[PDB]
Amino acid sequence: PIYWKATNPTLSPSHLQDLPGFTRSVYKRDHALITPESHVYSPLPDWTNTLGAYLITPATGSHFVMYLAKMKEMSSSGLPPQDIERLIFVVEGAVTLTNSSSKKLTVDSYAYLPPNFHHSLDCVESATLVVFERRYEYLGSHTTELIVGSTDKQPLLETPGEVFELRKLLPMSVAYDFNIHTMDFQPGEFLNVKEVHYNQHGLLLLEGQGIYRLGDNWYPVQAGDVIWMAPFVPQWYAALGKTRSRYLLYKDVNRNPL
Amino acid sequence: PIYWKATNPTLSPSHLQDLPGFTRSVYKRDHALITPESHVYSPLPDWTNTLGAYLITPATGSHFVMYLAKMKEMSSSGLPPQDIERLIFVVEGAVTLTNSSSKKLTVDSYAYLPPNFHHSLDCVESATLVVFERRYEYLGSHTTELIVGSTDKQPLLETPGEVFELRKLLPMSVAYDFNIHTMDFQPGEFLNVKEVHYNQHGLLLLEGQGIYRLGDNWYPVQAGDVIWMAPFVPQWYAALGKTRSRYLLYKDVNRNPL
Amino acid sequence: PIYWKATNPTLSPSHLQDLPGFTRSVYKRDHALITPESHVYSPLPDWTNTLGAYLITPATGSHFVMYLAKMKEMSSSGLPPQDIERLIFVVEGAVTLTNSSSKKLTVDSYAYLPPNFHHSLDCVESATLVVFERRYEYLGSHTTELIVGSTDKQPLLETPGEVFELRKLLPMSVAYDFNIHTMDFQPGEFLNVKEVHYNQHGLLLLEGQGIYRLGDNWYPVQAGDVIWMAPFVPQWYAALGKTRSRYLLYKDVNRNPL
Amino acid sequence: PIYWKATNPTLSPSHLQDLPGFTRSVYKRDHALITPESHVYSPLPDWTNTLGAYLITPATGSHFVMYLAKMKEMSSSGLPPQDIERLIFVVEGAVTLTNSSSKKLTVDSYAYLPPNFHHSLDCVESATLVVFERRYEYLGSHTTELIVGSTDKQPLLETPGEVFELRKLLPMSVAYDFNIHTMDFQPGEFLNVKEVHYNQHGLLLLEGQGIYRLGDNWYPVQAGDVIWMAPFVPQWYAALGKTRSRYLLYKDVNRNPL
Amino acid sequence: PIYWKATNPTLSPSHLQDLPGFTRSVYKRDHALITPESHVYSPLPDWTNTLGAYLITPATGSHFVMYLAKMKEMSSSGLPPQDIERLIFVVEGAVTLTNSSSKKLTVDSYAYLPPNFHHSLDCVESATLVVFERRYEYLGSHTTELIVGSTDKQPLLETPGEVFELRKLLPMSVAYDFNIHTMDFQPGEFLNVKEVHYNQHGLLLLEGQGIYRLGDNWYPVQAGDVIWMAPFVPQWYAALGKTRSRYLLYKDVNRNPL
Amino acid sequence: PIYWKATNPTLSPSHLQDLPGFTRSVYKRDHALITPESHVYSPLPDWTNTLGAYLITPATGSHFVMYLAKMKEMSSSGLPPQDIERLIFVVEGAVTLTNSSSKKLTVDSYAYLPPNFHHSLDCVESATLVVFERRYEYLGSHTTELIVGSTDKQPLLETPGEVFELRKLLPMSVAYDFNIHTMDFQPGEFLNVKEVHYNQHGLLLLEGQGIYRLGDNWYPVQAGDVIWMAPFVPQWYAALGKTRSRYLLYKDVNRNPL
Amino acid sequence: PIYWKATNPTLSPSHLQDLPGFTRSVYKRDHALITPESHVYSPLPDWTNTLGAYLITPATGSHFVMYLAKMKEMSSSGLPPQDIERLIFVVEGAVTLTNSSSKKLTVDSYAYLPPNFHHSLDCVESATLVVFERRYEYLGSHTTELIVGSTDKQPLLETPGEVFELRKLLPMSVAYDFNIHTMDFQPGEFLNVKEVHYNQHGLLLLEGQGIYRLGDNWYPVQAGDVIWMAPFVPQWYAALGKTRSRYLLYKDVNRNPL
Ligand SMILES: [Mn+2]
Ligand SMILES: [Mn+2]
Ligand SMILES: [Mn+2]
Ligand SMILES: [Mn+2]
Ligand SMILES: [Mn+2]
Ligand SMILES: [Mn+2]
Ligand SMILES: [Mn+2]
Repeated sequence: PIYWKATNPTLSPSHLQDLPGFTRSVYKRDHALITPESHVYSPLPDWTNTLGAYLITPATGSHFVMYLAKMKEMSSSGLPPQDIERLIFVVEGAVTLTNSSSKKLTVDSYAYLPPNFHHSLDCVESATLVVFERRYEYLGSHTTELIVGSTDKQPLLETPGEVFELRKLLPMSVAYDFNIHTMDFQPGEFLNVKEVHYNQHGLLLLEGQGIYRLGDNWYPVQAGDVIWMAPFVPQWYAALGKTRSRYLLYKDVNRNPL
Repeated sequence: PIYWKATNPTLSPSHLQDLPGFTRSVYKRDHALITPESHVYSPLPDWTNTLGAYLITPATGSHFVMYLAKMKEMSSSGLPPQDIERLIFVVEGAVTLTNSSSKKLTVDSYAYLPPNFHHSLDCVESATLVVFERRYEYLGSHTTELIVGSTDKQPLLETPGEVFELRKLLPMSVAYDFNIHTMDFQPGEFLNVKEVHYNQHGLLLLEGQGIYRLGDNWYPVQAGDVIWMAPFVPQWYAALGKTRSRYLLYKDVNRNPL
Repeated sequence: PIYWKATNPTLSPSHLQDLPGFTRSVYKRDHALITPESHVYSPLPDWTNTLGAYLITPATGSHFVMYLAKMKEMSSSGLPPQDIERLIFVVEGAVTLTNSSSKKLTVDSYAYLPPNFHHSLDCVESATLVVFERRYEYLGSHTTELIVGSTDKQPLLETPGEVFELRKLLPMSVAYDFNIHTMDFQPGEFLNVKEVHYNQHGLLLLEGQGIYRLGDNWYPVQAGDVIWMAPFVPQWYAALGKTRSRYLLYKDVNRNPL
Repeated sequence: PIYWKATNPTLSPSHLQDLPGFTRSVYKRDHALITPESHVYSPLPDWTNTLGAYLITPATGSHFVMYLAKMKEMSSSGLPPQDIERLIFVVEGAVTLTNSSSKKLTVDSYAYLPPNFHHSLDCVESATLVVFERRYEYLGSHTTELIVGSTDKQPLLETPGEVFELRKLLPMSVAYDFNIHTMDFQPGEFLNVKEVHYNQHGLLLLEGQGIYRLGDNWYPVQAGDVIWMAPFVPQWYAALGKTRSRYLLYKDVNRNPL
Repeated sequence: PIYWKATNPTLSPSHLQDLPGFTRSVYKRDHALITPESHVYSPLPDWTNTLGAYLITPATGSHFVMYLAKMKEMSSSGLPPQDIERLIFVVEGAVTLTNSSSKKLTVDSYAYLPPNFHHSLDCVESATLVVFERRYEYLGSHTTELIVGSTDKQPLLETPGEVFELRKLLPMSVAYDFNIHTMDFQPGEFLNVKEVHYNQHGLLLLEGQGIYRLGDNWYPVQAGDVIWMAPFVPQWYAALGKTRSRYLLYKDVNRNPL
Repeated sequence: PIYWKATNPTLSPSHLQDLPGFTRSVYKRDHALITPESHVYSPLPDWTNTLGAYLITPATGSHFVMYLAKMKEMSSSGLPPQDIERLIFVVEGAVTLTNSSSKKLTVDSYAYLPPNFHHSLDCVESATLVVFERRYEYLGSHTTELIVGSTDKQPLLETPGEVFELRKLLPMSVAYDFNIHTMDFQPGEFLNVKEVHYNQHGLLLLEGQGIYRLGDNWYPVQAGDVIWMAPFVPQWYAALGKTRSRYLLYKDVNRNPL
Repeated sequence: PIYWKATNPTLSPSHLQDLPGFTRSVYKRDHALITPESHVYSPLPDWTNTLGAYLITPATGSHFVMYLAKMKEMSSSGLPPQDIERLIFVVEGAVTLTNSSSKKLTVDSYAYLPPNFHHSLDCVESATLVVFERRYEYLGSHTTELIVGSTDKQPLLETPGEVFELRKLLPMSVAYDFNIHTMDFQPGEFLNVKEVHYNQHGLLLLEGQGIYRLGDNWYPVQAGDVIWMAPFVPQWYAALGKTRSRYLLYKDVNRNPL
């Protein structure tokens, strides 16, 4: 299945049961490498029969949350707080979306919901969702709207001076205050620019493995690893191995950095 | 006696009189190990014949306060600020609580007082109080209520994939924005998950000894030690020795982290 | 041309194509060294056919933003939000100011813009500007007005206790919350006071090279480099090579550090 | 099977096939943590069909070698240089030792061959051997001699001030310049003395897991891991889990340190 | 030309002429990264019209030297001291080797001279040689002999557990106490085994670029770079970019490590 | 009792019985701080009924050995290997020495023994001696001779630029390659010279407490502590408390540093 | 007064008289910066009324010594051991050299003495000498001769790709296994090559001031400072201020580094 290793990591939590205290996770001043055996699942408030693990919250200094959601048999989502926009990405399984016709989202499907937009995600079997939420930044008479889609149905964008394959999930229109990029590196390929920008990131490695650099820290990574990149931290990546690398990325945009 | 070493640490301050500047205490970006020889006791404003030593305050980035109150003869407590909730746990001594009847609190006894709830703690001989205070986060029309009890009465809670015995002092209801856990470990037992969560902690080791890991730091701990765990700091623990480990722990709950 | 080595640094990005992930940039808690291989250019909103890269933003804990704007053939600028004073400085090219008259702004020609002071920049061929923005701290009734000039036209001010050549593009009258200094160093010359002050800095080395100190970190620098100095961060410089050193410097002034 | 995890580690090399460059191994000035995914097996000189991995050699600053020997079907050992004493301990399999009769060795069986003592190890199927060799420090006329045994047959020794169960495979008389110990720790138990001695070590954890402290470094460990301890390195261990800990240890003795 | 970048590194020393003191070179306790801007060339004693730069000498704790020799018009080699075996490798130009016979050596050509083997390297126009010298370690009554060849004529050896392409320039027989390896990696390929071995290394990256891990340090590397690996330093490499990586590697062999 | 705190230190091993893995001991590149909880006692070879604890040996790079010998009932010294010179100092108890009119030495007594000078130390009750030993560096004809004495019956020497009070147990004459110093410091006094010399030290604090500086490390110290100072390590000491600091110091002298 | 500050540093020990333990001295693994407050002066053996302080000895990993001899009222210089070569530099004062005729060495005068060569220095008043002593390495049948002279009498030398003015005090002739250079930099100039080589230095900053880079370390240096440079340490210098930088330097040459 697609994204299988993102749910079944080559180095899983159980392979460490005889290494007391060991972990690959790190939380530093400007970034964080959050790995599978550190995930903290607990009932998701307001949700019905769902465990979740918060990987990133503004406690870190971000303006967004990023959490994993384990939905099981007959379990439903619950409305997010007032003025909070939400974005979900099916990483495994299938869930149904409803408010104009019930759309069924399987793997690789995603859905954006404008702040205060009444909806419900219901599941009847399994489903592992990767969700992003943020207190929307109203700007002028500008507003967002319901977006539903599939990665593959998104066109390959131009990447001046880069070789990775880029696909954006939400519209690039000024309304949206963040977008979800899908980036792919073939084995050996890497980022030419050593980005240093006020933007901030939260990412999930869906396929492959490689080396990710943050500040003066170099980290080996595998499918399933999660990373938080705080504004202005030097970032870089290289894809390694026989298979390609794909990571889901959150990026804030269309707003004055003041 | 119950919690005797918590009040009489094996390695005491006087023991260090011949080691200028020496301390086991460490205050870092996302945590802190606060030890006895560093406690700063000063009279608690609005209290009677009660010496207090604050160990954690929002100055650290937390949203709660943690302090020890050494109540001597004919001592009494003072009401907390407006909208501030309070919780006291008796480590040593006896103290009566009034408001609906009148409860006598001894070692292992505790009491949660809702925000703006009138009450008074009065000590005849002496009492040692470990208390947490916080600005209550009102969630709709929910409100808390007086809670009284003692650890030895709270049922053992099972936690999946873990081996430590757990007890929760307060109700798990949505109205409470924090709970106090009691965690026990037999010598040799440890946390299977190396937690990284949005939740923040404040902890006190009542009995036992062991190794506490915070981020990339490892600290030997003995009863009486206090720890501050900021959000997302990697945390782990292992119980060592002949006797068991037991620690009181604050944990924020039921509120959207966004 | 003057400042040419800023637009074209000796050690330029392409010279690093065969050093995967290699970078001279550093982002620490109290300072930052942003180099050319890390600039992230994205289309500046409200501007016309122009790429821009933010180098400093409040996310760093500053009260100001500093960015590079690469104006191309037939381009114009956008107005900043409300109460955002703006200063621009031409490091290369030419661009006409407009709105009260119309100045042909070229290399070394800067233009201040009071808050909400409507104005516009337009370029027919090509221009590169280093612009600073920040929410003006309204002091009493005092207010600002348009200012336009050139680096070589400003006076050489005395520098008590120091040897570098000092200039200030903007007035010192308390109406201005920030000032932009010009500093010249002859090979072998260095700052005499290991400054430690509340003021914050953002700087671009316009000409030359030398060693820059920040806290306990020492960085070799060349023209085109950019530095971020947070308050209270120990700073120090020394110019080297056969040619003098010159850097554009932002500095906050005339406002209670309270 | 005895010591099954020592040869089939819970966190094995394969589990790390998707984490490029990752390793739990460390080599520092005064110690080393050598783990499986780092063993370098090469044909052993003078041996027949036997791959070997040197874990420790005098390049480290030690006076002994410690290597692993994978003896496959129909194999035999080779004689060691002149004046080199040898000790072999069987971790997996079986091998016959001939030369005073021939003995069939098995897991837990060990043989010590004095310097220049003709012998031959002949394996028919498989056998894993941990061996130590050293340029014997002759002392006067005393001379060591053939010693063939089995851990279990060895008696437990009194270790004043410690709770671990100790055994020594070789005699304690002056001729021997080193001894091999078998140290057992029950969960929760740990060393009381934070050892700092001139004696150097080489160890292999056969069963269990725990934390090993070396200087200011703390390492989680599991059966299979190997430690190099240089003279005078602060050392400490703690056993953890459900199962007990057992490590093989080399120790130089009976020779004036000056 | 073959190995061009190796002769003219992408990031050449001149490119850094405006960065006083800057360098990619590192010299640590158990390894080193020697780069072009650090090459110290000097008249090589006993040679004629040849500049030499020693990169590694036993002062590092190695048992061999490694240097680049810049032979100019009408130049000739100098004999190595008694018992000093020598191996040369041509990375640029051409030189002749006389005295048994005479071979014309171009790029990729090499010659191993046994200890005390009289010879001579005469170059007409110019050539660049990376040469290795070591005091030969006599074992019993074995002796090495002249070996001359070409990397390409050498056969691809089996690399069990790895995917890279391996070639060995000298015989693997007992007489040789070291061999020089040629290792090729296609982009995205890396070492599966994170080596920790007593063998020490001398390395020159002839083609490609990538990331090298030495202990807990990561280094971006390019053609022309040189690395020193002391015994037991954890090592790892991953090739990145469009073209493959190739590196010359010295390795000590066939001698007992005690 | 004299030097009582040296034998029974304020902070003692048993005070840390609940602090798993904790120690004040440090073993670095240029120095060491060996504290009581790290002392490793084992039967001293040839000695009778005595347990020794080597604190310093050549393995550290020193040219001497320093150890504490604890002699019990009917105990006696043993002879040091050939050509070795021995110095003893009784810190607790009583020992008699013979071989010419025997002698009895009590706390604060001592005796130097020329290389190969036959002698015997006979104790009844018990005594704890701190002893040094080295391979005497013969300076041609020069020879050493037996010595007996007591710190207090030894003259106070000059100490220009230094406020402390000194005493040298051995004669400064050329035939002696080392002496033992006694340095007293009064609360608040400290070494004015921030030493960096070829000499090497072994220092046991007998009285007082304070702060010793070694390189960039600052170590709080208490009577009983022991320090290893390698050549050229920046050293320093300041005394604190109500009492005075007093330590026994080894210093190599009278030999060419070549 | 030529070389005044070298004898009376701008930052003096007495200035640090109220900074307990402070020192600018650094002694690391591969290098060292020794400053004025750390010099340990003690009576030089075999000398007459001369206080000497050893700055660098083979204990550092050097093959030479470098000390300062303070010659007072009627003082003589003791003879070096057998086979030890010796060079002397008069930093200040006056001393007379006699074996073949008398020689009056004054500030800037130097004399090199071959091994086993007989000579004597005699001082009436004061004289500060910086001397280097080394066991001579006999190559073939070459022998060195006695050399005497002054810096400015020495010719300027070609400094390819460099700008500092060079001068050598000894013959580059093969017989000599070391030389002493005089290097001058103007304020602002610096080394282009960030040197990494087998040669080992021992320098004295005679005039000027600037920044010295050793490894990843940056040290502000002043006249009077001393530096030990072990083989292969990355090194670099920059002169600064109004006067010029001038430093004396040791460097081993003409010997195979095997
Ligand atoms: Mn980015
Ligand atoms: Mn927790
Ligand atoms: Mn400033
Ligand atoms: Mn031990
Ligand atoms: Mn290797
Ligand atoms: Mn000293
Ligand atoms: Mn040099």
